[PDB]
Order: sequence, then structure tokens, then C-alpha cells
Amino acid sequence: PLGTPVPMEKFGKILAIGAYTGIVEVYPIAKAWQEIGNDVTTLHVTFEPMVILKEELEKAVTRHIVEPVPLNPNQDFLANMKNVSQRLKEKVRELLWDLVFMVGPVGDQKQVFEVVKEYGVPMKVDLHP
Amino acid sequence: GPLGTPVPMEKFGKILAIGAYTGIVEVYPIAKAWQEIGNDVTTLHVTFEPMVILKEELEKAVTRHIVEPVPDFLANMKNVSQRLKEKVRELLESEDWDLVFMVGPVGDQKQVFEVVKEYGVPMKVDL
Amino acid sequence: GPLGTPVPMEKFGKILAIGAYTGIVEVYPIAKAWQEIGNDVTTLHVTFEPMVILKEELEKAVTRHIVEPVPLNPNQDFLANMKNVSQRLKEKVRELLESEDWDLVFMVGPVGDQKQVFEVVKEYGVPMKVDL
Amino acid sequence: GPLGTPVPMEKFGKILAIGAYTGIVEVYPIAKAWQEIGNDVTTLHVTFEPMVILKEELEKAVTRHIVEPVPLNPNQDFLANMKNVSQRLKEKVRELLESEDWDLVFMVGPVGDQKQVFEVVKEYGVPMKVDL
Amino acid sequence: PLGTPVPMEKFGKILAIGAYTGIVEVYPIAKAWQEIGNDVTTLHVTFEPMVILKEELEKAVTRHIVEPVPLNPNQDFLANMKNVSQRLKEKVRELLEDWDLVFMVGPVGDQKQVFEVVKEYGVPMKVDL
Amino acid sequence: GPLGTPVPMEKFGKILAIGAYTGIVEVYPIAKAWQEIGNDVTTLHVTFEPMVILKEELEKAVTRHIVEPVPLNPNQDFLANMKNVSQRLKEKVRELLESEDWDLVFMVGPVGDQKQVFEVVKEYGVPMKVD
Repeated sequence: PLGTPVPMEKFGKILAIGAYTGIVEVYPIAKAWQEIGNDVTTLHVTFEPMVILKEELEKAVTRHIVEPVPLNPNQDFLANMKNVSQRLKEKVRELLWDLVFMVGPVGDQKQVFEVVKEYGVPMKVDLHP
Repeated sequence: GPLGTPVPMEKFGKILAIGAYTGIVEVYPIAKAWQEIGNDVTTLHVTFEPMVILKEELEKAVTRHIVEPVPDFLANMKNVSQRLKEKVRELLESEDWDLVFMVGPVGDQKQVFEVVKEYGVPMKVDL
Repeated sequence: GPLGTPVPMEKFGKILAIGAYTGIVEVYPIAKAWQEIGNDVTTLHVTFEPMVILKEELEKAVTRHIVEPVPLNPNQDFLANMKNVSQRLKEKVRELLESEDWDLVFMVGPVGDQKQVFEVVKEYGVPMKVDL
Repeated sequence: GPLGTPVPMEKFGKILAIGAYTGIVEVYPIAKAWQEIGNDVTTLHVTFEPMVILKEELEKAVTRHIVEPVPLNPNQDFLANMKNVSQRLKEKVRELLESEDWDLVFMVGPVGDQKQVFEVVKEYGVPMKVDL
Repeated sequence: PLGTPVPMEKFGKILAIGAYTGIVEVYPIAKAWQEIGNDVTTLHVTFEPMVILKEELEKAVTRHIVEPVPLNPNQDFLANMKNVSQRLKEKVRELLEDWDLVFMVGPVGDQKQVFEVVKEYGVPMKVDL
Repeated sequence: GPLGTPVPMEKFGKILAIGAYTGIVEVYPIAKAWQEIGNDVTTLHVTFEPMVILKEELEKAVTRHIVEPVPLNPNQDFLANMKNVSQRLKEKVRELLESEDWDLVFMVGPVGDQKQVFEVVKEYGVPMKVD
């Protein structure tokens, strides 16, 4: 099982999105795209106590945005995941590019896809072969 | 648009549907379907204690649903990882399986794959 | 070895699962699953009269199971007989589409009949998906 | 729209192009081409007696075209009649792989049947490809 | 590791394009398509001293066009290629009679340049793999 | 539209990025990236003498860049000339896979040559991804 195989081309301005643990797999990809000549900005949207690699890719890409959401021990997890789904859709909307990549749970990908859909900019989803 | 992991609907036999963290959400319908088609699937959700979800749902959808809740975020992940390896090992160790499907972070699949591989059991990851 | 057509398990909505000839065997479990997940699938089996199979099985698995048996005319070569199944089957999908709305059309059958069924469904914007 | 099984055009050598039921239609052009490119392909059509088709066409397109017509008993459920085709298929494929050598084998038919043949083929260390 | 797997159907008039060594892999494909009933015309665009299989596919398809470009040894290869990349777009535009399917096997770069030109005429094109 | 070979960005370790003829153009960025991510990649360009390209570029992008230029012989024609490149390919690949260990080998070139190199890499048990 390998990370999402992706093409190494100069797409231009790229928005590398990483939901939850997905940011780990996006780090190297974003890093590479930047090194090849792309102006990529990564976005990590997870729970407050789960932010990771913030420093690493902050030095690897042009701009690294972290949107930490409070892990509410009150409501149930399904509710909490719905907040991330919210923050996630919001951010991507204001941010709006030549390409947008993302690796997170299918549910959040579809949600972000419906967004990016309204602006023509192509998107790439994760793939583990 | 993007869709869940496309998977074949056949009678593989005994299947271990593994879901790490949020991945369990995507596995629920798949497991549910496989069970409905005639498979004897057992789902395994390995996440952090305050993140268990759909426990009730698939508990009624499959034959057996195992939840392994785990109490910086880096060492925390290695725990979820160890428990995931440990747990999966015992499964393949205390009974036979036909197919092992998992959806979760690549790192975790790369490791889970290693253990399952040791038993000659075919695996399928979220493609 | 070769596995059945890998397909996503999502709630597409109303799905038309088409099975030409022996293809219906492979579609049975798929349709069954989609229905179980929350889809309103209707299967369509178009084969020769003496080849209808699994009629009872998926009749209980999905909301509606349509069987369109076409006679194997003994006074005609298989090429003709064959072209007849294509015909009927094409009249059926068109009849289905132009009478009810759908979200997805999945069909597993001979490449020949797939290109035909598609020539129609594309006329209604409904997305289609075949085997692999 | 839907296209036939995309396949590479190389000189594999001796190829056994298998077509079960209506699948032979899709294999005809493929076999024809492989032969034209320099391959020594032999096609095998295993269907029901009253369903043999294109026999003359590919008989002129490839080196050897084998037709194995199975009796279609309209008085048995199709599940039975299908077993026969299955059996015959495993028989002839075994009989062929037992006698002569082969560099490649390609098939296009029901998934269930592709599994059966495959398991046999894999016994004689010869690579195989199936439709997609 | 096999040649580009391609469908054997009667698309109609097909333009089989082969850049540089790519023509070797296209030869059998074109040959086959023609044999199946297609009216394919192959195009080989390479450097003058690299034309190959000219006679072979000249007999296999309806029309085989060879566009040889000179090799200037007083500049880097990136430049010489540009000429080849120019002849490509200049020839594909010319041929764009009425076609049903265009197929090409050659350096990715040119595959994109030929794509923009063809995309213009709403003609289906398939690359290699 | 058409894009370069999509490839995973992981730390495989020591990687041999092979580029035959014009294929080296497409491999350059891939190798460059893999190196940047933490891989110890060595690129190999095997083409005709008057076709070497990007030599300077990836020489600075990866740990080691090997160029094996094969002279043209206007007598053998372009048939035995290519097969003359398939020779250098197999041989160099054989020296590398034999004098060193590699975690993965990647190549982008004419399928014909991809098969050759493959039959060679299979012998030494090394994974290999194609374009």
C-alpha cells in the first residue's frame, strides 16, 4: 500500500487539503509540488488536540493554514465530525486556483467537491494502490 | 463526484472489515452490504476513546463488531497503531479469514498489511 | 482470480440494474446490496425465454424485478435472434427512462448490447455504469 | 461510450482467444487483429448449440477456430444448462493446454465462468487476461 | 509492461500519431485498426535521421505521413525538440478532414500540446500507458 | 488533459530513475521531487550521443545522474541503433542492480525497452514502476 500516486507537473497555485490524519500523507506531496515550482498552500482541518506537522510543511510550502476545531466531549462524535465538515466547507469557499488536492474521509471529500465544483478548478482525491 | 471505495459484491466468506479513525464511516455500508449478500463479516473499529461512532448501527448489520478504543498526537497515533497491529494479529490468530478490507490512513494500512500478509490472507484497501 | 465488477456502495437513489443474458447472475448480488444500503433499485433481465434465472431471488431482494424473455426463433440464425434481444432490451430501457426518473443505470452484459443501451440512456442525462 | 476490452497489440506468440456465449462477438475483432499482427491465435467458442455465431468469419481470420456447442435443454433450469457450458469450457481448455503449448490466453464471458477457466489456466503457468 | 492496451472497434477515420521512437509502439496498433475496418492514417514526426518503419506501415495503413525535422548540433536538445513540438501542432491542425478518433504515443509534453489543438475540434483523443 | 506519470510521494529509499531517449524529460521532475522528499535517487539517461538533455539540471537535483550516450551508426540504420541503446540500458542497469541495493526502480521509455529492463530487474527482486 503506497501513498496517493500523483503527477509531478507545474499546475500553478494548488490547495493541498488534509483532513484529520490525512495531513500526514499530503505533507510529502505538497512539499514536492512546491519544490517542482508550484505555489501550493496546505490546509489542515482537524480537532484542536490533533494538529501535527504544522512546523514541517510551514517551511515546505508557501502558506500552511491550520483550522483547529474543538473536540466537544458534550455532543457525540458524529456531531463533532459535522463541525469539521462545516469548517472545512467554509474555508475552501473563502479561499476561492489551478488545482486542489485533498486526502480525508470520503464524506468530507464529497462535501469539498460540491464546493470546488462551483468554481471550475479541478480537484484530485486520494488513492491507495 | 468522489465516491466511496468501489468494491466487488461476492461471497468471499469470512471477512474482516477494518476501520481506523473516521474510516469506519466509509466501511459501515460496505460491511453491511457484504453481510447482506451472504458474507460472514466482522468489523473492527480502532480509534480514540472519545471518537467511537456507528457502534450501534453496524452491530446490527454484521455478525460481530469489535471496537478497540484508545485513550503528543504523535505518540498517540503510535498507540492506535500498536493496538491495531496487536488486535488484527489476534484475529488472524484465533480463526480463519477469507478477505481483509481496510480503510484508514496509509501508514496504518502499510502496517496492518504487514501483519495480515504473514497469514496469506488477501487484503483490499480504499482505492 | 477475476472478481465481480467492483462497485461503490452509496445511496445513488433510484437505480436501474440491467442484466443481459448470463450477466444477470453477476448483477444479482450488486442490486441486492444497493437495495439493502438504501437504494430503490429495479433490476431488468433481458434474455431468451428458456434462460430466465434467479427471477425469484432478486424479486425478493429489490423493489421491482422486470424480466423480458425473448423467443429463440428456430427459423432464424442466432445473429438475428441475437439482434432481437438487443431490440427488445433497447425498447425497454427507453420505456423505463421515459416514464420515471433515475439517478443511476448499471448494466452488465455483452459489450455489444452495452453500447446500445448507452445510446439511449445518454439521451436522458442519467449516468450509466457498466462492468469491468 | 462503452468500448470493447482494450488490449495490447504485441506479438505474444500462440494465443487462445476464448469466447463464452455472446462473448465471442467481442473477441472476434481482437483475435482477428492479433493474428494480423503476427500472433498464432486459435479462438474457442463455447455456447449452446442454437447460438453458434460468426463461425465462418473468424474461421478465416485466425489459424484455428474451435466451436464447442453444448446441448441447450430448455426443460432444465438455466442453472443446470449453464453448468454444462462451464464443464465443457474447463474440458476443452484443459484438453488444449494439455496437448499444445501456449504463450497467452484471453477470455471474455460471464465472470463466474472466467473464474473457473482461470483456475485451470493458472495450472499450466500460462498468463491470462480478461475483459474490462 | 506491455504496449498501450487499446480497444478494437470501428471508430472510423483514425489519426495515429507517433512522436520520435513512439512510432514503434503505434505501428502494430495502427496496423490492427486498419485490418479491423478503420481508415487510419499514421503520422511520424521525428528528427530527419530517425525516421523508421516508414515502409512497413506505409503498406499497413491507408496513408502514412512522415514529417522529418533537422537536427541542429549547435544548441541544446530542449531546443531541437521545440521544432518537433512545432511540427506536431502544425501538422495536426492541417489534418483537422473529418476524423472520429485521434490517438498518439510520444513524450508527455507533446501529448499536451497536441491535446490543446485537438481539444479545439471536439475530437476524441487517447494517449498511451 | 494528459498528464505526466502520476506517482506516489513516499520515502522508498534508494531509487533508480531511468529515462530512455526523450523519456528523461518526464522523469526529471519526478526524480527531483523524490530526492527532495528524502529519497536517495540516482537518475540514468540512456540515449543517442547527440540527444543528451537536462544533464546539468538533474545533476543538481539528485544525488547521482548517470548519462550513457550511445553513438549513432548510419550503417546499422535506426533498427540496430535502437537495439544498440537497449544494450547499454540492460548492461548499466545490470551493473547498478548488481553493485548496489535499491528499494525501487522507475523508468519511462519505449515499452520495448521497458520490457527488457524489466526482465533484468525481476532477476534481482526489485520493485519497478512504469510510466
